[PDB]
Amino acid sequence: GWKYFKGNFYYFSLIPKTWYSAEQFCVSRNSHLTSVTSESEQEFLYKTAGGLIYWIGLTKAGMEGDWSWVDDTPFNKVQSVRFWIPGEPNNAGNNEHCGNIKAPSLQAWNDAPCDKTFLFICKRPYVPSEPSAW
Ligand SMILES: [Ca+2]
Repeated sequence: GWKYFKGNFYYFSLIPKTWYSAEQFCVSRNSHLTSVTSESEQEFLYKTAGGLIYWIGLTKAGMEGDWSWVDDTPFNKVQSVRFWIPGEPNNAGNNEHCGNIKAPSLQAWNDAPCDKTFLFICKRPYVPSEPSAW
């Protein structure tokens, strides 16, 4: 049930999990909760989400609480300001350290507490089966 888009496969879960349990599910399937690194990818993801809330690989790292991608893609702060819902991230009750796709729109992301359970989206690069490149 993996959907293909620009060199990556994506898994849209049918069962809700916490942020970390979802990530462990993704890792068990040789993947990670999805990063988002372009306008077209965000569009593909929110359009496919169809108005439902999915955890993505948005989470906090460093002492600052800078946002990051659990798949280790460097987070581009400047290029990602267009992807949050206006007023987000707002850190409601000082306890929101994970991120989901919420609004069916380009401005779509929200921070929520990591312990809430939602559907989730895993992402994995297409890697062709090919011999030793050494
Ligand atoms: Ca929020």
